[PDB]
Amino acid sequence: SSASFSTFKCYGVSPTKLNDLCFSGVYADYFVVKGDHVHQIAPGQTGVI
Amino acid sequence: SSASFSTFKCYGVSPTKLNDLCFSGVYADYFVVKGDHVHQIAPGQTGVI
Ligand SMILES: CCCCC/C=C\C/C=C\CCCCCCCC(=O)O
Repeated sequence: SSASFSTFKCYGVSPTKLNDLCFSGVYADYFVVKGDHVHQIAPGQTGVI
Repeated sequence: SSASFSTFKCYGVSPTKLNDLCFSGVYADYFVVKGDHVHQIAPGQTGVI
């Protein structure tokens, strides 16, 4: 596809193990920000967003 | 030089001790990727590269 991810980061699970796991529930939240506000989307951060 | 490094990150080594160390063997791998693929060159990652 044409996604071309620049940032991909996970907590509580390691990326090399996702192919061997089963989940009981998954949710997906989606929105649009600007480039300087991307680092703000993380647990334990501060700022306007 | 004209390298102008943008990513310099080391594992199993502190940058401030590189001048006081002696090594039994050193290998160097080199190649070309694109800008959004640079973060994939690290242990324990996923992606196409
Ligand atoms: C002149 C400073 C005097 C006060 C210093 C001490 C307290 C305040 C410290 C930090 C202020 C951070 C600014 C807001 C940053 C938001 C996050 C971001 O934008 O990503």
